[PDB]
Amino acid sequence: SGFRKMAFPSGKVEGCMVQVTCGTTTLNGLWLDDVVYCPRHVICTSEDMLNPNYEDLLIRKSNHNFLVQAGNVQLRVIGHSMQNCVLKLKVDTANPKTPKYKFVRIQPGQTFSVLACYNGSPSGVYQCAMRPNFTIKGSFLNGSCGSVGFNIDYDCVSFCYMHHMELPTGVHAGTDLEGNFYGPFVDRQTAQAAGTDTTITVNVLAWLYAAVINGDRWFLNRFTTTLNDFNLVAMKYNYEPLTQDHVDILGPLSAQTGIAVLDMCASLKELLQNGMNGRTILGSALLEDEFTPFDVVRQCS
Amino acid sequence: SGFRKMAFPSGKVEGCMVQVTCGTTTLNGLWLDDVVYCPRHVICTSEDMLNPNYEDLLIRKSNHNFLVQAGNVQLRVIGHSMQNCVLKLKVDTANPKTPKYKFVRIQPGQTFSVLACYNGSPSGVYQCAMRPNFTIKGSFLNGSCGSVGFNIDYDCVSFCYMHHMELPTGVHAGTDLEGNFYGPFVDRQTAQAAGTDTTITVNVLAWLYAAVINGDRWFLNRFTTTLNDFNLVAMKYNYEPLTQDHVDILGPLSAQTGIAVLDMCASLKELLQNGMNGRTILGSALLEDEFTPFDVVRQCSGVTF
Ligand SMILES: CN(C)CC(=O)NC[C@@]1(C(=O)Nc2cncc3ccccc23)CCOc2ccc(Cl)cc21
Ligand SMILES: CN(C)CC(=O)NC[C@@]1(C(=O)Nc2cncc3ccccc23)CCOc2ccc(Cl)cc21
Repeated sequence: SGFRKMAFPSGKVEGCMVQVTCGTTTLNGLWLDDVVYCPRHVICTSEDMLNPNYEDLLIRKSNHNFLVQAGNVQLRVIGHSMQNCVLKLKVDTANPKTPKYKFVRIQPGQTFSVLACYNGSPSGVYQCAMRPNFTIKGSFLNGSCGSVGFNIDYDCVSFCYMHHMELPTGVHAGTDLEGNFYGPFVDRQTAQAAGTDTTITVNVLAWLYAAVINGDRWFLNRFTTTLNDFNLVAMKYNYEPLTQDHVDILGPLSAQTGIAVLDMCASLKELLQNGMNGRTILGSALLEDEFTPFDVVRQCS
Repeated sequence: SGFRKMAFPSGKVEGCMVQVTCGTTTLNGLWLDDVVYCPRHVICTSEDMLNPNYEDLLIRKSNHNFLVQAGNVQLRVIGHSMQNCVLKLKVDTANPKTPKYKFVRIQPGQTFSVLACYNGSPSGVYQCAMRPNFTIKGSFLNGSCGSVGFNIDYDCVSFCYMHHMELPTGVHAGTDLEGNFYGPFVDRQTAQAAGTDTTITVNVLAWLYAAVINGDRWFLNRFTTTLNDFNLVAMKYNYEPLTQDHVDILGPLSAQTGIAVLDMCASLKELLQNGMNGRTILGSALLEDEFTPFDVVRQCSGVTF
């Protein structure tokens, strides 16, 4: 019993964190096999932040301009290349702690663990989700760039995020491990803003199923709803549309609790209309949307 | 920016998790140097748990009855002893991944990271607080026993908790690494209940300071209060008493934000008597009490391990 926001154990990623220094800039790198991945903005100066020409800046760099430190050991850079917004520094040593890994690009609503790092040293691990507006609500200070987001499948680390920047509202933007930004963001200091964020409806429903599995039933009602009527209501509360894919995804939790998805949707509509009235669900006074249907099943069963 | 419930990096503890099997029971063990620590209830059967005489049950066990597995490698048990509610299995191999460590007993209100394990394999890490009623609001399924709670100070792991059981309300009970239970709990299948819990006041204040550091100031007011008047109001809402020690520990956050501790106490008093009024603090509609003043400073300044 109990339901917590739970991150994956970070050990497999900790053994991959290194410090990358280029001139006066120091950030984090991910050392896998003989390659160190890091945000390409590490090559930028104060004059190259508004409109950097990364191809032009990178061509002017030599391998010895990149200082890579793994623990108290300096790694030797023997090559450098850019893949989208990620810099790939070929090093002369394969990381002996390289876990079984994959690079995966995730979709909004997906969750992942973040290992926040400074100077190539892990500071903390937390859980978050890719917001529908493609930002993440992280906890990151200056120097956290290059910190990664991941999930673990048995003994395989799926890297899904690398931190690049903080937007004016305090939310965070980054890329997958192929350097493709999530969202319409660019690695420039040009005015950028996160779009209006919405609540991840399928995740709220999964969390209501987690509450039922944990014995919390006060919010259930005798009603059901059509999928279209639910979306019409949910949209008015800035909730993401619930698709038939989402309804299908919730099938196993629906079977386990005996509450049809559209029956749970009617409970969610009622919660949106009434609020909680001094009550809580799984220790929260707000509807939680950073647990996926997969997270709920994993944590409960 | 941002404020998250953040656990310590779990790597140093992951390299210590092993699976301990005794008869039909399988749970987790903590392998440090040449000793595997685990809950002594691993030696119990269904009948035993009802009224166990652990000295009597343990004397009947031989070293070969305990199957210890570290990864896909079986460790050899060469001795066994009991220290309070923890079983200590001496093994022939010292854990090469043993970090710098200490065993520490924490106080209620102190937070720690839990590495939840099943079959000696880490499944997740979460941060929690030792409740004033000595339970933890954890997330554990059957097989999680032996999972540990820890903090990190520089490169030293301080082990503070080992999971033993789940109470009828779904909250959790366990011991320090010396086998002493936190709270009035015993390791037996008998009627036990968590006492009425209270809110960790010093932690709520620390979290209000974290909200201010992050730009959330709506709850601040022009008022201050005496420590005694605040404690009188705190008693009413089932909040823990705020001591002068707590006021002192909040000193650095008070200096950083420019809000005296008793000034923040007057904000907390108003939040208690009047509520949030539809507003949230750090994305929460409830006052969060599972961040200590040290956690807030560590997160808002970026301390690394
Ligand atoms: C040193 N400087 C030349 C480069 C640099 O490190 N820039 C990093 C920077 C950025 O967003 N950094 C940060 C990241 N996460 C959390 C933060 C919390 C507080 C302050 C900064 C934070 C700052 C300037 O705005 C941009 C704009 C585009 C991009 Cl991709 C990055 C950035
Ligand atoms: C029965 N026994 C030989 C094996 C066993 O399962 N013992 C463990 C047990 C216990 O509390 N287990 C659990 C721990 N954490 C989370 C759980 C979630 C769901 C179900 C069980 C959970 C079972 C119940 O009763 C007691 C009572 C005293 C103590 Cl110290 C332990 C136990």
